[PDB]
Amino acid sequence: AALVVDNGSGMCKAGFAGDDAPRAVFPSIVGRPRHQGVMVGMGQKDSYVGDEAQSKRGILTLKYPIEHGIVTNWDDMEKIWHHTFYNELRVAPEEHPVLLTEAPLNPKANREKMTQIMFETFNTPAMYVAIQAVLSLYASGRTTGIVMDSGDGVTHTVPIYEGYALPHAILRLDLAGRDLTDYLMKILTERGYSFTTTAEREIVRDIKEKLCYVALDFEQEMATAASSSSLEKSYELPDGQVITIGNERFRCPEALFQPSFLGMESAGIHETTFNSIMKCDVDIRKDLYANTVLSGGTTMYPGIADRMQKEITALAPSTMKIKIIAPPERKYSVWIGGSILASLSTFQQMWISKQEYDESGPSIVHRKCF
Amino acid sequence: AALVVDNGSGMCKAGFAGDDAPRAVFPSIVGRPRHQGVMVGMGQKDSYVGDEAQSKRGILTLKYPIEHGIVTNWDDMEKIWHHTFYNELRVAPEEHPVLLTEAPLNPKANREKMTQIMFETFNTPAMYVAIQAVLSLYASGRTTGIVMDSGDGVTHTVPIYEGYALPHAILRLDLAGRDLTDYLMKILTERGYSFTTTAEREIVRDIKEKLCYVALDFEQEMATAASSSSLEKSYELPDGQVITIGNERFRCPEALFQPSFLGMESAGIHETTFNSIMKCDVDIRKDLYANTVLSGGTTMYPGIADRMQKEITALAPSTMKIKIIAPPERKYSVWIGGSILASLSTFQQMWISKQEYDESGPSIVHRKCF
Amino acid sequence: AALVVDNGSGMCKAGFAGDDAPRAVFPSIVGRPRHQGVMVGMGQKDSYVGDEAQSKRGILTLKYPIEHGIVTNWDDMEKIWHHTFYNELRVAPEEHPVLLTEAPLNPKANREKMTQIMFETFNTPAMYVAIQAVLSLYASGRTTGIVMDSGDGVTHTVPIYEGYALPHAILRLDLAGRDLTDYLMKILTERGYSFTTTAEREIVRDIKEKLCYVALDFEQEMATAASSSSLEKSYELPDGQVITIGNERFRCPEALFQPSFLGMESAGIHETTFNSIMKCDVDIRKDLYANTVLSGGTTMYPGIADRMQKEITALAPSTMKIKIIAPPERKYSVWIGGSILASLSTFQQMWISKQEYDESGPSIVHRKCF
Ligand SMILES: Nc1ncnc2c1ncn2[C@@H]1O[C@H](COP(=O)(O)OP(=O)(O)O)[C@@H](O)[C@H]1O
Ligand SMILES: Nc1ncnc2c1ncn2[C@@H]1O[C@H](COP(=O)(O)OP(=O)(O)O)[C@@H](O)[C@H]1O
Ligand SMILES: Nc1ncnc2c1ncn2[C@@H]1O[C@H](COP(=O)(O)OP(=O)(O)O)[C@@H](O)[C@H]1O
Ligand SMILES: [Mg+2]
Ligand SMILES: [Mg+2]
Ligand SMILES: [Mg+2]
Repeated sequence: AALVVDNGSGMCKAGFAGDDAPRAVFPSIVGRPRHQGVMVGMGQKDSYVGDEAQSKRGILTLKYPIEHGIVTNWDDMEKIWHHTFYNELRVAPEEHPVLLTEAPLNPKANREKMTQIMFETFNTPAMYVAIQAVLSLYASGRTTGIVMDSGDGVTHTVPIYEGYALPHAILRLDLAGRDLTDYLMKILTERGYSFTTTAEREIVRDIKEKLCYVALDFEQEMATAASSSSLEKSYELPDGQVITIGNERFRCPEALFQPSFLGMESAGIHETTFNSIMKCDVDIRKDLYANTVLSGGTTMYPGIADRMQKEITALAPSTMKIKIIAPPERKYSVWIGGSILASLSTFQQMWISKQEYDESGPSIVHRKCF
Repeated sequence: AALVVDNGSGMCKAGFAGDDAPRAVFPSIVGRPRHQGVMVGMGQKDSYVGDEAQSKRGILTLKYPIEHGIVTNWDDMEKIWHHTFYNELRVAPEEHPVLLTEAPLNPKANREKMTQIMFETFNTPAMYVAIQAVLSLYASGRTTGIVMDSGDGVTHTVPIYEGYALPHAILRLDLAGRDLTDYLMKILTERGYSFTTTAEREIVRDIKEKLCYVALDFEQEMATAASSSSLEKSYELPDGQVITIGNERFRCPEALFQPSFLGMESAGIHETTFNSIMKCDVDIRKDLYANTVLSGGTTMYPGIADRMQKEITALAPSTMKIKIIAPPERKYSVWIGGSILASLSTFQQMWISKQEYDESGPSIVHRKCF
Repeated sequence: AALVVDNGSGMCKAGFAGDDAPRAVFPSIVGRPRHQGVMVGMGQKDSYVGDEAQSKRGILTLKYPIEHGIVTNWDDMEKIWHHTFYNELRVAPEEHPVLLTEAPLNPKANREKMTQIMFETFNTPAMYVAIQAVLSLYASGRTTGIVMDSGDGVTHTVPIYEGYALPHAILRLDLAGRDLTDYLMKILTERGYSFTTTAEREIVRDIKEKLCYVALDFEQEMATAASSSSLEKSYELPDGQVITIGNERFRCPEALFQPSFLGMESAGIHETTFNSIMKCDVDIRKDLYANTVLSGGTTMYPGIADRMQKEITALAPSTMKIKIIAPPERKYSVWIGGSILASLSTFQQMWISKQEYDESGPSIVHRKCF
């Protein structure tokens, strides 16, 4: 059975090919103590990975080895891979092919290191690297459509028509969930709440995943929030302190549609999707309008699908049918599509075998993987 | 076998590692005659140490070589150590490693002279200095919790989470049992009882340990004592005179929670414990609330745990469970925890050996001891 | 004539616009007696503000109404502002516009209450809030540069290019002079010096301002202080006691560059300044490197400019010219810049008039003040 590992910037999703849900979902963090241990004979490890780092984050410095879809710490990256195979899946990597995921327009040296590490450190028989947006189309059971995959590090759009991708129309933004979390930390200081440590960043991320939503009309929602307390929500901190947030619930997700909130000059996610469609041929734009698929955890905000449909309709011609496909399990669409692709009989010859890597080096990934 | 010596400001506890109770427990006093001996041929010593000084205190001037956890008379301190090893334990200090205890935030010269005396005067093969609050956590079988150790000279709080101590959150108060004894002497004059000599201070300390208690509500308790004689208690002096005390039973321990009674500007023990928790990271405050451990002889007043739980509950958020752990043997928690640590197999490489002291001087203690 | 009041966490600097130096500089403290008055017929006030509290601190409990650039006790704030206008400047605030200063990324309710108090308690005709780091650039006669303002409560960096600020690149640290005062307060216990009261904290602050300095190489300075007594200095306490400090002279300011000394996870001021520059556009980083401006009393340590240049040079590319601008009067740069700004003819139209506050409430400050 093949292994499907969807390694995003924030979360690592792993499982077996043919399954409908990942078997192991844990944060993609590496935590190291920042204090001095004083109790002798207790099981103090040098570093903590994944869930154990999240539970002990009070005395740890949490680090993300993947930043904006690019691995910045390969030594920490190997720890997460080691934790995935041996502690989460509890399998031997040398007996199963592994399917990896990567964002488009990534540096070439990034995927070459995955090729070298996966073959020389884990000694796997086969490995394939696939584009995350392409895999999301597999999970939706479609061959035509434009997929907006927005995770923790990268927001990218890849339009596919009749199984053919348009590389020139692929757009990538460095605006994602982690930037929204940092923006939420910045705007929470307006109410006197100070979150500065890496552990406190995880707390704010939990607040964002529970109380944030996308407003259908941002300006109208601002007036409603400034006239009454109907939109106010309360959140309990781990130490028992209760915080209350008002317009910050929809201001943080608004940075997706108005990147100028973060000082970025790039266009919003709605315009990026629209611009990607217009970069394609005119004869295929109609099918892309009605097959807009959302993927990634950053697309799980309530009301994001309705807001995208309203915004894209204002940009697209009035005669066009705008249909936003937002499956309830779109957070795992990349993994689910990877499981489908790995189980296909026509995919078994697309694997990069050990014999190919031995006679071609890490550069083989550029010839066999799109 | 290792030796564990807990040198408090007022009381000295000694024993062997692996034992559950100290073998030698005696006051940490040195007494010298203040009169002229007129009997020839009967054995007047120049000084008396420990119990002999306590029994002969009528004709002696009792001196404490340790004040506020800091040794102020090193010549007198050597007498107590010499009495401990040769008269109480009846062992050779050059054949056993010695584990000593010290309060946090002490002067660095205090533990350097402790190192020099152990290696040059007693020729101990090995030596180590441990924090008293850290040892108290060993006795309770915990790796997470905040320990409020209050003895005769020092009241300090050391929060520990998952075996890691937070040095920036360590708070120290110079208010302890000796200050309460002096305060009781001052307020006993309100009833006409005059205690001024050093010997009479020991009598008042015995009164404090037998009749004093902590009131759950000080204001209500004061009203009850002012309306009836139910709280009045009688104590017999060594000469046969009988004294009776009323509200002084709970006013003396009240100085722990209201240091302004002594003219001190610091906060009470409940606020010091709460402030130490609040100095820690938010993710670990919940565990410290439910694992508050009391240590030292000062926390032996009846009802002190209920008062501490009540005070911290009013300060902490209502959603946190306040649990004060006050074991019945907490007067020896520091020693018992020292006995456990000294017997650990993983502790045998933490000793400061004779060779290390010879090649580094007394300054080695700052590198190997926390 | 407009009034310029620079309400920092530790000091209050006030004066008239158009002047080159503040007319009144006094500590921002409010002291209240903690003992009982026994002499009748003496003019004992309920509270003391500023220099009077500093001179009578022996029998007072000193309280700072500002903590980390945020007013925590508004009732004590009106006492200081009343003392500033009527006792120090000896002017009626209802006849002069008042220019106030605030740190960036402050709670929005902080500057709303300042607007409300000025208009309703002091009835100022005009009122304005300016960012402290922006004002420091006015004093240096520059329109481009990054200002590292470090006072008693807040350390923040604000990059400005051609008169345009980059709000997304503004970084703020809660590490400042008061934290260094507490750190020196803690590490002075290593030599046996015990300071606990609020009055004793002012003594420790005076020691820091007179004997502390920034070492060019901290590790090399550690070796020098451990091999000789050339770095030792003597300071006489108010009661005549003489204290001597060695490596504590440069260890206390080192916490600015190594915040881990206080258990804080944030980066040093040298890295914070570099990070703010890196958050800016690439085309403006070269100008910011050569126009780094220091401001505030916490940047008055001898050798801090050389250390900052050395650290930033190690971080910046070798082809960039690092120039740290540290004018000898940088302790009053915020006020001097406010004096320049309030005297500009083009600034007279951005005052928040009384008619604007009346028709818009305290929320007007969020629209007219950056
Ligand atoms: N219910 C939710 N609401 C808002 N944001 C979410 C939600 N669930 C997850 N996220 C965000 O999605 C990001 C990661 O999503 P995902 O794409 O599933 O993983 P990765 O990006 O690591 O591949 C996280 O940073 C998180 O902030
Ligand atoms: N039962 C008791 N009630 C109140 N106080 C006590 C009691 N027992 C001891 N103490 C006080 O505790 C102080 C010393 O306690 P302990 O911590 O055991 O020794 P040390 O502080 O010398 O290490 C003594 O000064 C004594 O006044
Ligand atoms: N010469 C000096 N050396 C070191 N620190 C100083 C010096 N002068 C002032 N400070 C520190 O600067 C802090 C206040 O500086 P300043 O910015 O002028 O006032 P505020 O921060 O209140 O606006 C004080 O806490 C003091 O410790
Ligand atoms: Mg993803
Ligand atoms: Mg003790
Ligand atoms: Mg200032």
